Formats: sequence, C-alpha cells, structure tokens
Amino acid sequence: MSHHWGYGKHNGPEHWHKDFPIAKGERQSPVDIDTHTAKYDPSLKPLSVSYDQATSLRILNNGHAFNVEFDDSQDKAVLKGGPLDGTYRLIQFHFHWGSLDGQGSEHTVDKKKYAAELHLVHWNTKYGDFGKAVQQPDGLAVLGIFLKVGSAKPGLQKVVDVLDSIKTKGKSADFTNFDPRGLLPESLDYWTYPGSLTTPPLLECVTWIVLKEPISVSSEQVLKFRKLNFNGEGEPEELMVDNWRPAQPLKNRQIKASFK
Ligand SMILES: [Zn+2]
Repeated sequence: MSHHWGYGKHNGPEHWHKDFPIAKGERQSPVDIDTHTAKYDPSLKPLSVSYDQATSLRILNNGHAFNVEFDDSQDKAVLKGGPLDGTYRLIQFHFHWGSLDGQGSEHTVDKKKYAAELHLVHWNTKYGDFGKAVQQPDGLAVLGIFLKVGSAKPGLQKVVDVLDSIKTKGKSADFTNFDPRGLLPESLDYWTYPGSLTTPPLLECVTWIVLKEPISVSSEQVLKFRKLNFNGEGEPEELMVDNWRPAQPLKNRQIKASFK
C-alpha cells in the first residue's frame, strides 16, 4: 500500500514496519511540500549560521552516503534561529544525487525535483549526547540545499576533488580546513518541518530546514558524484545514486516556512 517503489525492498519493505513497533504511528518520509500545503510562518528571528570557525577533520564513505566530519569541541559551527529547542552545532554533512538528472533531491515541492542536494546535519548540543538527541522530536536540525545544474560551484570543487579518493565504502580521507561559506546560495529562504526516518531509527528527531534557493553546480561536478560506489574496494561496481524514498501524503506531513 502506498508503495510501488521503495529504496530497500523493491515494492516497499514490510519487515521494516514490523521490526520497528513505532510503525504504530505515521511517518515514513522526511518531508513532502506543496505550495498550497505549506503555511508561511512570521518573520521571527532568522537562523544564525556561524560556521566560520568550522573545523573539518575527515571524510568517510559508508555505503549509503559519504560524510565529512567537523569538530565540535567548541562552538565552531553553530546554527540557531529564534524560537527553537536548543543550539544545533554542525557535526557532518553529505550529498544526495539521483541517477537521473530530474530526480534525487527529494522534498518535492508540488512539482519540484532536483538531481542533487546537500544535507548538513546539526546536533542539539544542550544534551551533550547525539543518541539523546535522536530520542527527541527536536533533537536534530538539518539543512537541505538543492543543487541545480548550470553554472559551476567553485566552493564545491573542494569535495569534488576528493570524491575519487572516497569512491568505495570503508575507506577514509583527511579533509581539513574546509569552509562551508563557499556553499552559500544567493537567497536564504527555507522551509521548516520535523522529519521522519532521516535517521537510523524510525522516528522524527530531525528538523528539516530546506533552502528554497538551489545552488548552481556544473555537469562536470555532478558527474563526479556519480563515480562513488555503494560497494567496498574489490567489490561489484555499483553507483552511489538516489538513496532516497518516495514522499508521503498528508498522512503526517504539513509544511511550515518561517521567513519574512
Ligand atoms: Zn541526507
């Protein structure tokens, strides 16, 4: 039901729903947006992004995606807007990329749909424990930045350069002195909705902040993301693409967008 295609089991995993008792509730997908099904929220205090002090450490490929870890022993990469439930520091981020240039980003706004997206994960520091944040509806906060193909993104070059060295899962690479400022789009608009299974356990600990301004990346850049593998080294070649699940009906998604 409601699953003609699912990332995992071809027509949607049944065992998943029966393995997680919490399936008693309603949530599968992180978000699903419609211009009509989205409610604007007042010009409350914007999201203060302070990651000029962000210190990247390492980049790692773990089968389903490739993550770059930042240090948060101090308030290096900080994100907090007005009324919220904590300060969410940046710990890592990864990119989404669909096999076809007209899919992959997810978070489809009525008719939207992009080939790629940048997903930055922030963790609520006031509980001093990432797993504790996972056990909280507001425990995490993530930034979703759509990627559109066209003009090249000079700031993206850094990660594109190292993609070939993180091709297969299991291997790691040093990735220090990275600045996320080079990833900034033009307009800073966003949607804000708590997301589901965007985490190991089937729960809604994530707060999705999806930017309405997609960044411009070039074909040469996006093509190199398609060079990554799900497999490890010395394993049957598979291309790290899509890695996303179809969006869900009003059966537990209603969108809000807090901006002037
Ligand atoms: Zn993601």
